[PDB]
Amino acid sequence: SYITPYVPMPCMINDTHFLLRGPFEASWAIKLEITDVTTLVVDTDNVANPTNISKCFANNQDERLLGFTMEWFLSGLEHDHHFTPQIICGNVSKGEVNAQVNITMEDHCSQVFLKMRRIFGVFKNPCTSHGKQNVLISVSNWTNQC
Ligand SMILES: *[C@@H]1O[C@H](CO)[C@@H](O)[C@H](O)[C@H]1NC(C)=O
Ligand SMILES: *[C@@H]1O[C@H](CO)[C@@H](O)[C@H](O)[C@H]1NC(C)=O
Ligand SMILES: *[C@@H]1O[C@H](CO)[C@@H](O)[C@H](O)[C@H]1NC(C)=O
Repeated sequence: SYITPYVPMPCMINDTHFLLRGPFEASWAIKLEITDVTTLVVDTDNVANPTNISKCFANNQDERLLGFTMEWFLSGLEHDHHFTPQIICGNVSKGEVNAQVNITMEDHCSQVFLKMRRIFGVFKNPCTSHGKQNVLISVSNWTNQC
């Protein structure tokens, strides 16, 4: 198989906060926050799916590298046709997160949890408890958190 060079540096803050530092020691990092807080609402222009979630990082600088990193992150989930979480892009210029990933479905939550447990290791399972669950994806600055 082919080996991608755009592998981030993972670092887990806590059971609900995770960072993927951009490859080659980038000055940025993808921030992943597991939270039941809904910040975004369906709009005619912001609906996305796993296949074009990269379009939630359009106005960002080094958008190519961001797309490569998100591609690495979603390997094994985007190819799955039974992994259909609602994804809402956000207006980063208005202070909103880059993407909101609806993981309310027990199976979608389970898939995301297992991918992140392969990446970061053991942490609290968010799908045990029911109710709304989201993964907020944003781009933050690297301040040597780890
Ligand atoms: C996890 O880390 C974030 C970021 O530092 C912090 O704001 C939050 O309070 C922490 N959450 C818990 C459950 O301690
Ligand atoms: C992603 O593709 C779907 C159709 O497959 C479309 O509805 C949506 O607008 C696309 N996402 C973006 C951000 O353009
Ligand atoms: C997430 O999905 C659930 C059911 O699939 C739905 O009730 C909820 O409204 C969705 N979130 C948003 C912001 O639409």
